[PDB]
Amino acid sequence: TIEQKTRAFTVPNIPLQTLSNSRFPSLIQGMILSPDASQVVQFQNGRCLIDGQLLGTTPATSGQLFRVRGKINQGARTLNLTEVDGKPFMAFDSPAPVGFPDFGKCDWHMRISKTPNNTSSGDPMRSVSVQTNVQGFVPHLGSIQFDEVFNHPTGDYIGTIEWISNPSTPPGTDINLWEIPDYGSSLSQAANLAPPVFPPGFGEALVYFVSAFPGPNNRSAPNDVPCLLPQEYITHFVSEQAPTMGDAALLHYVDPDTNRNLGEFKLYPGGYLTCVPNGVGAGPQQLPLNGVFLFVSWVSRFYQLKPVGTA
Amino acid sequence: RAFTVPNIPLQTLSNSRFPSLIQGMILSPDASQVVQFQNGRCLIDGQLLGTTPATSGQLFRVRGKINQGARTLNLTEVDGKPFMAFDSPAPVGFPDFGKCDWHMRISKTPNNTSSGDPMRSVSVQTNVQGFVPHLGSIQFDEVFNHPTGDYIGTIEWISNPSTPPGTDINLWEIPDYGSSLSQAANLAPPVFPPGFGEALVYFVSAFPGPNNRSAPNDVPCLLPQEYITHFVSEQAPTMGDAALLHYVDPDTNRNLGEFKLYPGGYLTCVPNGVGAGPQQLPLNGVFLFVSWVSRFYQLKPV
Ligand SMILES: CC(=O)N[C@H]1[C@H](Oc2ccc([N+](=O)[O-])cc2)O[C@H](CO)[C@@H](O[C@@H]2O[C@@H](C)[C@@H](O)[C@@H](O)[C@@H]2O)[C@@H]1O[C@@H]1O[C@H](CO)[C@H](O)[C@H](O)[C@H]1O[C@@H]1O[C@@H](C)[C@@H](O)[C@@H](O)[C@@H]1O
Ligand SMILES: CC(=O)N[C@H]1[C@H](Oc2ccc([N+](=O)[O-])cc2)O[C@H](CO)[C@@H](O[C@@H]2O[C@@H](C)[C@@H](O)[C@@H](O)[C@@H]2O)[C@@H]1O[C@@H]1O[C@H](CO)[C@H](O)[C@H](O)[C@H]1O[C@@H]1O[C@@H](C)[C@@H](O)[C@@H](O)[C@@H]1O
Ligand code: NA
Ligand code: NA
Repeated sequence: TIEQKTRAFTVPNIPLQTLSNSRFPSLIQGMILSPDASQVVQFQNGRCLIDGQLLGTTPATSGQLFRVRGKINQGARTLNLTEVDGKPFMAFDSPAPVGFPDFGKCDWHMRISKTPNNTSSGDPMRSVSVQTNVQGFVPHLGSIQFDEVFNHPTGDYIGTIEWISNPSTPPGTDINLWEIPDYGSSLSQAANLAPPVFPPGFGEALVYFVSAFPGPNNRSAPNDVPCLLPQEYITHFVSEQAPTMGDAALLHYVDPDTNRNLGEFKLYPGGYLTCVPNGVGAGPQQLPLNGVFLFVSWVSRFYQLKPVGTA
Repeated sequence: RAFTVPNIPLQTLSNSRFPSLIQGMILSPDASQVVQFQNGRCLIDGQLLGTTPATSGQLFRVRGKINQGARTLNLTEVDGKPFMAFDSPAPVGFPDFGKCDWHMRISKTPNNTSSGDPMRSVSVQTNVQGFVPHLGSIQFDEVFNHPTGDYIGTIEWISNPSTPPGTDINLWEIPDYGSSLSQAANLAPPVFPPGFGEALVYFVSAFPGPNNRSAPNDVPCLLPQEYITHFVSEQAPTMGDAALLHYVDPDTNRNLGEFKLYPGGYLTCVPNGVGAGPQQLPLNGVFLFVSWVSRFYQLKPV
C-alpha cells in the first residue's frame, strides 16, 4: 500500500539502559569502541537491516535468542539440532538454527532439560559442556558435540549457555567474544553467514553495545559481549519495515533531563552505528546510559559527525 | 499519536512473566478465575504497573547482596541500583510465580577472577516468613556458604511448594510479597472476568520442572512483552472504551477472529459456546488494530 511505501523511519523511544543485548538476553550496560581499531566483526545474531530484513541466525525477538535445542541418544555425545520450537533445522540454508549462540573462542557451559516435562519428581537440569573449535562442532551440518558421554534418557533437550571460560585448546588461549565460532567443517563451509562489518574509517568508528556474561577470564574482569544493535531495535524494524530513504540515519543521543544532544551517531542501513571519537581515549563509553537515541534525519554517507567524548 | 500493536506473528512474541516464546492462547480453565499478575501489566497508553519492566532484559531476574554464612538476599534493582522498601511489591522484573518452590541459579557479579565455575544453586520458598521482597529481602532454604557479594540470577526450574504438604503448583497465583506486619504497597490490581459473553485471553509458555500431572508447567500472562515495550515507546493515548483487534492470517489476510483490548492491558474475546475459544486458532496470526469501540460493542464469536 501507499502507507507501507511511505512509512516514516523511527527508532524505539526507550533509554539505552533499558534496552537489551542482541547476542544474549540481558540489559545493555555500556557502549564501547573495539580495542583494536582494525577489528572486523561478523556476529550472526543481532544482525538486521534497518528496513527489517533479518540476517544470519538473528531472531525477530528475544524469545528464540541464545537457546539451543536438539535430540540426543543416551550414551552418545552428539546433539542433533532442531529449531527452538522443535521443528527440523534445514541445514545448508543457514549457519545454525535461529537464535543459536554465536560466542566464538570460548568453552560453553550449558544447562539443558528434557522437553516437554513428563516427570512428577526430581531435578530435571543437566550440565553439559561444548567446545567450539573441535571437529564435532558442526551446527551448519546439524550437530554439536558434548565433552562427556550423556548418560541421561534419550530425548528432546532444550537449554542455553550458562557461563563461559577460556577455550580448552590450544593452551593459553583467552576468551575472545569479538569472534564467532566455525559453524561448518573443513569439507563444508557455513552457508548464508551474515556478512562481515568493517571499520568505516575516515574518522568514524563502530559502536558496540556491551553486557557482562558470566564466567572468569585472564584479566579477572567481566566477559563483555559486544553487539551491533539493541534487540528492541531489531524487533522494531521487523515490525515497521520502514523503507530506507537515505545512505544513513542521523541519530542524536539525547539527555532526557536537559534535552541536550550528548552525541551524534550514524545508523547505517546494514544495521550498525558509528561515531567520531574526539581524540585518543575518547568515545561513547564516556556517555551516561540513560540517554535516548532520536532519529534526526536521513543523511549522506559522507555527512560528518560532531566528535563524541573527551580525549 | 495513533494507536497500533506490533506487526509480528503471535508465535514469535514473548511471554511477559518470563522470557520465552508464546506457545498458546487460552481461556482460564475456571471461568471465574481472577488474576493479579505483577509482571506483564501495562496500561495500553504505555504505563507500567506492579513490577512490570519495559523490556525483556529486566524481566524474571533477581539481584541482591548476600553475606557468606547468611540465608538472606538483600535485593537491589536488576542494574544494581538500590531498591526502595515499602514502595512497591518487589524490584522491577522480580518473578511473580506463586504457589511453587523456586530453584535458582545465581553468580557473583561483576567477575573479578581468572578461575572456576561461578554458578551457585539456591532455593527459595515464597510462603515462608522470610519471603519479604516488599521489605527488600528473600530467604534461601540453606545457609549460603559461598563468597560474600553482589549476586544476579534467575529461576531455573520450579516444583511443588514445600509447605503445606500436598500443595500443587498453581501458576495462576502470585507470591505473598508482604510481611507479617505490612501488606505490599502498589500491587497491580486484580483483573476480573468481564462477563456478558466475554472471556479473558491468556498467553501461555511452558516452564521447566515436575508437577503432579507429570505435564508441562504452563505460565499464563495477559500481554506479550513486545506489546508492553511498544506501548511504553509509543505512548499513544487511549481514545475509546476498548481497542478492537482483528487476528489476521498474514499469508492470506483473512480475519480469524475479533478481540477487544481494554485500557487496563488485557484482551477479551467471545467464545462460541463450550469447546470454542482462541485456543482453536493457529498461532501464526498477527493482531491488527481496527478501531476504538465502546464497552458494549458485541464481538463476533471465536
Ligand atoms: C530436600 C529434598 O531433596 N527433598 C526431596 C526428597 O528427598 C529426600 C527424601 C528422603 C530422604 N531420606 O531417605 O532420608 C532424603 C532425601 O525426595 C522427594 C521424593 O523424590 C522429593 O520430592 C519430589 O520431587 C520434587 C522436585 C517435587 O516434584 C515433589 O512433589 C516430589 O515428590 C523432594 O524434593 C522436594 O519436594 C518438595 C515438595 O514436597 C519441594 O518441591 C522441594 O522444592 C523439593 O526439593 C527440590 O527437589 C529435590 C529433588 C532436590 O533437587 C532439592 O534440592 C530441591 O530443592
Ligand atoms: C577439567 C577441569 O575441571 N579443569 C579445571 C582444572 O581442574 C583440575 C585441576 C587439577 C586437578 N587435579 O589436581 O587433579 C583436577 C582438576 O582446574 C583449573 C584451575 O586450576 C581450571 O582452570 C581455571 O578455571 C577455568 C574455568 C578457566 O578460567 C581457566 O583459565 C582457569 O585456569 C580448569 O577448568 C578448565 O579450564 C579450561 C582452560 O584451561 C577450560 O576453560 C575449561 O572449560 C575449564 O573447565 C571448566 O571449569 C572447571 C572449573 C570445571 O567446572 C569444569 O567442569 C568446566 O568444564
Ligand atoms: Na566446526
Ligand atoms: Na511474604
